[PDB]
Amino acid sequence: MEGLKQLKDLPAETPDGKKVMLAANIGTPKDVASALANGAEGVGLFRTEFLYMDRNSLPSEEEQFEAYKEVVEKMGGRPVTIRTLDIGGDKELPYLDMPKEMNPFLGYRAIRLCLDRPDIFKTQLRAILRASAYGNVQIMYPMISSVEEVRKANSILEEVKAELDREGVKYDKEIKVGIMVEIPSAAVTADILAKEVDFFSIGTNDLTQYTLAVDRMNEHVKEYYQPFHPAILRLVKMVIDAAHKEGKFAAMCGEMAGDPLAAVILLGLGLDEFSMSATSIPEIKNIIRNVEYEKAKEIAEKALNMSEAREIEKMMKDVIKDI
Amino acid sequence: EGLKQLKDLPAETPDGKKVMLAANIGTPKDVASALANGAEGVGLFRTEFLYMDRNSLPSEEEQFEAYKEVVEKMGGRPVTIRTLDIGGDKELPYLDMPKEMNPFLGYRAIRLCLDRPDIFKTQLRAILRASAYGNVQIMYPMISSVEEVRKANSILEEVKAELDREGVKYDKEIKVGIMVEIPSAAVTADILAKEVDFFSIGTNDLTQYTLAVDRMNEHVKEYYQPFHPAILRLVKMVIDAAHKEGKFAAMCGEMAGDPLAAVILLGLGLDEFSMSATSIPEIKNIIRNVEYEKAKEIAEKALNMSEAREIEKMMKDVIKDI
Repeated sequence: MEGLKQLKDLPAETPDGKKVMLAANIGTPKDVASALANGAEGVGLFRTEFLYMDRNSLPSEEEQFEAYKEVVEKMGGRPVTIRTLDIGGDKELPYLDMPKEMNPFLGYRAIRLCLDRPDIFKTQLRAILRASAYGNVQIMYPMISSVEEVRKANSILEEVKAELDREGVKYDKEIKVGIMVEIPSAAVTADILAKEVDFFSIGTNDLTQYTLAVDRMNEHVKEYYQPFHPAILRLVKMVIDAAHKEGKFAAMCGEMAGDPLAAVILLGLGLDEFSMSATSIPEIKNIIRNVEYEKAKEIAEKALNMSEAREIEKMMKDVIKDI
Repeated sequence: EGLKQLKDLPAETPDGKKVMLAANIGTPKDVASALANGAEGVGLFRTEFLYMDRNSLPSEEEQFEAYKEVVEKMGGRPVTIRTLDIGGDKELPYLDMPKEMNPFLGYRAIRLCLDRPDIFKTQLRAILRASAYGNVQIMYPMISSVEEVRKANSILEEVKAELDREGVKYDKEIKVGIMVEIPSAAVTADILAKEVDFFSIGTNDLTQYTLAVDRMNEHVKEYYQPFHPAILRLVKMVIDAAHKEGKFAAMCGEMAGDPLAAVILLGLGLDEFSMSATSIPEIKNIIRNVEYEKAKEIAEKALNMSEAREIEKMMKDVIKDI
């Protein structure tokens, strides 16, 4: 159990040899310095909303390319998982002419908006592909409910690769493309999805809201938001096993991956990559390095055996005290 | 074969598997059509009519008379009454519901009831009293967890006790179950099964929540896909879990009245299909013309597919074969 300075370049590896990747969640190129300072082994989630927010026009391909390239370069070969536009009309960005909706979190947002406006989508995919020439880039589509949507998005991505091929512009021909798991059907169908994605990243904040049908930002029902509800851990297990079966990796970029309480459970379920606010890295690292993977599997099994979030919460608190 | 003939015939497969066909009603007036169509019960008595287009809450007495009416007219057939199932998207001046960004994921239905137990008790007292007059079940909507079921029952039990102290009769064996619509309820159906008398699958809302789509939103209505394999897998999870505990599984979502789904639902072992009255004969006709042994094979096939469009194409074929 050690200090930050010492932990920085030590691996997140249990005493019995299981290693996991601890990576950072960022929302602007400026977040990279902190990320490296805490020993981030990649970016598990580069949110790209910053390029569309606080302005009255679409970000140009050039502008996005520069921001993506910056991060990719600075991470020095470490994987950078760029999530495509994941914005809905709940965010007032007038130039996007979003429709006024009763339930925006259930509406025309993210991948749905991108599929309906392939022009916007193409511009972003071209910037990401161009940036992949300079480092280790993965693409993550959000808001995916079905393998049919992944097919539609990849057909647009293939269209963009071919323009780039025509133009003599370089990109990583082997670029990895996965999806964020947040719509419940994506976890319920991960076996079907796992055949056509390169990885999954579990957006647990969003998955919890959809699965428990709760808007966590609604003050009148915030208590219904319970990430430790057994349904959430069951969906996570489903997603991880399904990735693994097809030989693909499972990451988690939801808040839960940076929560000390969840660490041993995640480790035991076999999560491959934990992605989180950079300052959380050392804390989860200390946990993984001090808990045997065999014992973590056992803890995850016990947690999976429980019927109530609060019992799971209480047990994890005990596990973390025991150290 | 024709409607007249079908009315009194059971929805039983040629190989002997009987299921229950029931009606969804929205107001006591709906009972006539239900019976005219051979309804064997009411699988969903929506109670929103009692709260809408008015200036204050419906009294226990107004509710009890409406519940009593349907319960009596159903002559012994089970009437499943769903407790208040709405939120602030509604026209409910008198409640001062909060403005909400996503009301469908908000302060509605059981959550309103738990926070307003004054409202919940009035309705549960009316239902319990109506239960002395016939065959009544209680269904709580918008359940995400077994803890919520316990909270609701705790209130039910305190009303039962008020009624006891007051000398008022109610069915002491009244069955209480839940509508399965929030995905976590299907995913944890095994846990819930130990604490509910039955499950009724609300496929319309289950589909919207599972696919994260508001089907009333024109801009994304194409994302609403009741035949996505996730929906079928969740329906199976629920039926299987109920049955392992010796409990029954009903379906009151639109899918239950859909001819394309009938054979799948049948082969999945669904026990009760509840639907708009006029849809009853059409489903009965299908159930009466397909062997359950065949239906199980067909449900297996559908469960092994990967795309809604393919399941739908297959079910169109099945329906033609007749």
